[PDB]
Amino acid sequence: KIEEGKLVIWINGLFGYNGLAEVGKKFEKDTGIKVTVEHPDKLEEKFPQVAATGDGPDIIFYAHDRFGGYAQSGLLAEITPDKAFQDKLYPFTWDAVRYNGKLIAYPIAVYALSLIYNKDLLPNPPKTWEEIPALDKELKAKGKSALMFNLQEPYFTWPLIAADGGYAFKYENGKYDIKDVGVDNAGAKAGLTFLVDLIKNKHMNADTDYSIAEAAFNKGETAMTINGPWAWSNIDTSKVNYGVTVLPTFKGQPSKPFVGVLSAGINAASPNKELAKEFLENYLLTDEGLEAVNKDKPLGAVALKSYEEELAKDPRIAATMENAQKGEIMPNIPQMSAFWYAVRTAVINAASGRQTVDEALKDAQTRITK
Repeated sequence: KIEEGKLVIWINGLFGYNGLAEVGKKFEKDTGIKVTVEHPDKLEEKFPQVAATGDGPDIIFYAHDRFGGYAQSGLLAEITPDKAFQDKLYPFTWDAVRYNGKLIAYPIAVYALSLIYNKDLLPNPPKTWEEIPALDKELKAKGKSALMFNLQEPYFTWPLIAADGGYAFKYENGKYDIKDVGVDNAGAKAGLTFLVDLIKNKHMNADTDYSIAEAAFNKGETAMTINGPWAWSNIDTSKVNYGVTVLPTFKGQPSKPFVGVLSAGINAASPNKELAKEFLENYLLTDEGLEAVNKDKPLGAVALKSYEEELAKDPRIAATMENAQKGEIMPNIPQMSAFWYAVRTAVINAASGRQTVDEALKDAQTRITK
């Protein structure tokens, strides 16, 4: 039986748990209720096991995807924020924590890819994907490349494939329709064709992965890369003066990166649901609460409007939120498993020449809607 009268919180060690513990100390000073923060190893596997038996922490911090299967198994309590509180967070973040039409977690941090560029090689980054080939030719005259990013994972190539019309699943009535998949439509084909053309024209290499691109950008060999907030800390500022901006448009449409959110859910078996709501809404999700966590380990962009407006003074964060608002919420349904593997295979096969773009996407589409 989860202990009544206190709050136990589980979060991954990658986040600012020491800072969250500080918010917990404030809560105890105001209410007399003790808050304990833990970061167990293999948390994503441990929570489902303990919660299934009605045990575990009162609050669990994870990724919203994010397949609805903590929610699918009913491990999370439906949350009850009033309208005044809902108005305090960006609308799209609430969509990220809704499963089958019901809110099952509080959005904390917001993640989306952005365009990272070297200010010394490219003082003015391209606003369009279409101008990259010409830019690469000019930079290659100096032994540099225009753009290098991970082409092995769909997460990184999706922004371009979705720009002119591609999408995972149609979202209607706070619910995903697995019968309407947008992987082989005109937009997706146009985007993947452009990516493949970049490779056939030698502007990019099909074998480029995360580490190769990161090293290239860090050594000043490439003018641009595409990555998320998690990568900023590893950029070699002793060699590179970088900027972060909105992703380029394709066919005049904004690139649409998948948008993810760090979410805080309440254990369906907790006898402290009201205390948990009080802590999350009135302590953590306040300018003071987020700052405490942020000062420990930066969150990047956040769902709370008032604090994001403050954080946005950092152009890298401003860019992250701009791309997030133009992006596609990452679906949290079980069918997403099929999407990731099918699209990964399609992009790899199209880039390698093993399959044409049209056939690669048709096969992925057919596999997903199976």
